[PDB]
Amino acid sequence: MNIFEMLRIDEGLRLKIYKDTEGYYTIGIGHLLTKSPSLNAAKSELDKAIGRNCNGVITKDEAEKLFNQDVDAAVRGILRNAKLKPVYDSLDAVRRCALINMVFQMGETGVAGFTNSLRMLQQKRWDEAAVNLAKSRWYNQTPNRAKRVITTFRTGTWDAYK
Ligand SMILES: [Cl-]
Ligand SMILES: [Cl-]
Repeated sequence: MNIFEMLRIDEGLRLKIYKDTEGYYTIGIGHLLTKSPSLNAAKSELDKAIGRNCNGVITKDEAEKLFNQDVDAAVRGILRNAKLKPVYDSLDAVRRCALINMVFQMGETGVAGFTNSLRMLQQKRWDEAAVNLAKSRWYNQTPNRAKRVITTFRTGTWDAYK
């Protein structure tokens, strides 16, 4: 398993504009288009992102391209972030994937807000961090996905995804 297959399981793939769990306009493999209510604002962002008139629909290839950009940007963002970088550097390969997953879903800023959990992961207190991560809106809002990420941090294996 790798970051790509993990995220593909969590986000799914959709070739037409859709609303995410928060009601925002999205397309492909979890690529947020806009927090705006307007479907037109979404269609505009989409065409800007793809470089063609899409009319709310893209191809598999286009979806995978946005996905590659997004994963790269998530990684680069962690590496540039003063709060995230030290955590990432301290972790093993599997756990690294779990932090990238959180970042892709909630943004660098959002994850950087999990101060206590971050400190516990850095210290390698697996069980404690798992319990702390579950005390969040994130967990209450998307519990199945959260549980999968959480187990990954707890165990350092891919069992939740197998
Ligand atoms: Cl809570
Ligand atoms: Cl969920």
